[PDB]
Amino acid sequence: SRKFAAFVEYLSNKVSVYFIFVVSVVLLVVSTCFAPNFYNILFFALWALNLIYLKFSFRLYRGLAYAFWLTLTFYTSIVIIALYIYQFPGVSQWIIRNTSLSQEWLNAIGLVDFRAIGESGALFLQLLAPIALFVVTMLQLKFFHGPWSRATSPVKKLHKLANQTIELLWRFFEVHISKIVFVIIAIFIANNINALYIPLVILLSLAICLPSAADGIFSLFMCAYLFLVALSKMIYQLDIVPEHGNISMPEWFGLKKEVEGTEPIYMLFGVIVSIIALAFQSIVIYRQRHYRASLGLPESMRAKVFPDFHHSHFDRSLKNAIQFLIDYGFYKFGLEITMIAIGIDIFNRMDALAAIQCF
Repeated sequence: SRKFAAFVEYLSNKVSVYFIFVVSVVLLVVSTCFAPNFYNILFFALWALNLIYLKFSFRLYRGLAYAFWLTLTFYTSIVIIALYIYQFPGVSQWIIRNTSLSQEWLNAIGLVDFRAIGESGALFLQLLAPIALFVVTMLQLKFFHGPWSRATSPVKKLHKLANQTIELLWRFFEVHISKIVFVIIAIFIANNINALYIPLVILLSLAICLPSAADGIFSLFMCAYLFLVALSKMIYQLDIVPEHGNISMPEWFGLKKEVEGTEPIYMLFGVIVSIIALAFQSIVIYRQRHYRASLGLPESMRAKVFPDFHHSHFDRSLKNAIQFLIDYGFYKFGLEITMIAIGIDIFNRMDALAAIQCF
């Protein structure tokens, strides 16, 4: 009884504070897993813009969250009405008679009559998912937008160990999430050696060359470029666009026309994964700053992973040795580890760049 009330309250608060991730992921699903339609493109663009604005400053994102949610729900309602009223024989005939909009443009923008196509399940998704986003938004508004704003305004042994593990994991994240996001972005962009991401390699190299310092502005520009490249791929997959002999312009430039019917998420999976990784990096930064401010911990504590443990106390037990590793192992053996990286790279290359790296 009392425990049931405890779970009710705790999970209600947790849902109210975590439902932003749920709405973001469901909007990503409805804006990447259906089709390259112009309203879908603007859904995805608004989602990426929201994530970028969050990455800019949590203060501004929190201040403008309410207006963003109203704009999102209003526009998704409007597009739902437009799509529903278009899905008709008579009304579509009236639209093609008066609006004088060509069939290919009218399909590319998104308003295409599936009754002529006959694919009913696609229409069921085309309705459910947008009104799914609508009900999710209205369930965010007037329900948790208050409690979430209040939260962001500034088995007992099992519970204690759970809290400790969460704290240590989030410290590990606040210290190595930049490395993790750089790793995933570079793995993707190595899987795609096209010409369209050359600014992204240049800007990622600039970010890694001088990270931490000068805030995370370079992360902002690279997230913006990821949004721009994903938008460009969306436009190219959309039908309005018109278009040494082994490779042609688009596939060398990476902005190629995929097979029709393929889901846009498939050939932009890595792009959205990198976007989510950048957002996760930003929210880790913001939440760790919030927790350290609530506990009165300055930015100096962010350098260490185990602040209560000093590297001179590693020899008392093996757990202290593991903590010393995780904390300052690189700080002590950076030269050795970087020569390890040099050797592995040379073993992976055997070439002229390997020769200069060998020098």
